[PDB]
Amino acid sequence: SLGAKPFGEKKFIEIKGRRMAYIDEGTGDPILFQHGNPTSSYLWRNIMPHCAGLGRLIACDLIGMGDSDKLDPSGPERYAYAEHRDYLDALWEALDLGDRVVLVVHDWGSALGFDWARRHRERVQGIAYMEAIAMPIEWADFPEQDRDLFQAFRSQAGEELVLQDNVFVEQVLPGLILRPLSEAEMAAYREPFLAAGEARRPTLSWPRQIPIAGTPADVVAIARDYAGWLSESPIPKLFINAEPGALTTGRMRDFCRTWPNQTEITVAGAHFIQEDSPDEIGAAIAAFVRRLRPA
Ligand SMILES: [Br-]
Ligand SMILES: [Br-]
Ligand SMILES: [Mg+2]
Ligand SMILES: [Mg+2]
Ligand SMILES: [Mg+2]
Repeated sequence: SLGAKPFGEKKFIEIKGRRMAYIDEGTGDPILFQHGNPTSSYLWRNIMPHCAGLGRLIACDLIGMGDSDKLDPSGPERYAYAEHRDYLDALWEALDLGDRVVLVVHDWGSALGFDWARRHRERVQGIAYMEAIAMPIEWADFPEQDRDLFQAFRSQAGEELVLQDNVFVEQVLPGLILRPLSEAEMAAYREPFLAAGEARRPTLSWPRQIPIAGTPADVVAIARDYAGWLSESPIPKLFINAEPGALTTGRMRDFCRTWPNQTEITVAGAHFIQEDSPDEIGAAIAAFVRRLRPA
């Protein structure tokens, strides 16, 4: 169902001097849900229930996001993709996941998840993805409605737009959910970013990492690697498509449809589809896991 309550209480693990937060409920092989920008584990609160009894349900909060500690010093060079990966690789190692992990990913959680899978292919039982960064793109592939705003985040205007005005949280987030959110839901997303300044840096560093028109070259190279790999991987996949969707449309959606051993469903939503169609998403993920783990 819909609802504002979180799925569980956060547990914490020390990673490289910082405390990282995550939800971890149940037992069994892991079903790992990874949020992206400007969200946290809260994104999956109404989807995880569908997998009750199917595995150890885990949702990690990326460094500087959700209830995971903020990095200090922080500034323009902080919270880039490689730094997020360094922290997340360590947390996932610390979680003792074993070799039958089902990844459920979104946005930057998909770039991080796809990259981890390419590097630990034998430990990945299945991948469910939605509104993902499945390959490097061009501006022509970016949703028309926010193209100018995202070019702005990537310019020097970003510090004012995000560190001062918190536009990713206050405007982009609700602007890409079809239904109006309650105050409690909005409060959950605003919480890690209530403070003006560096506390909001993760939500500005992220759009500056999207692999568009070849920049930043480093993330473009990483996405090219996992795109090439996924397009050829026999690992079972669940493509949770969205209408109208946002990122995974046009060229990128056509490319994802060429991926092998994949099942697809379409749900109503723009980018943060978990807020619009949680039960349809959860049900398909549960059906996918039951197929992968015949009881
Ligand atoms: Br972003
Ligand atoms: Br570059
Ligand atoms: Mg500490
Ligand atoms: Mg906090
Ligand atoms: Mg398009």
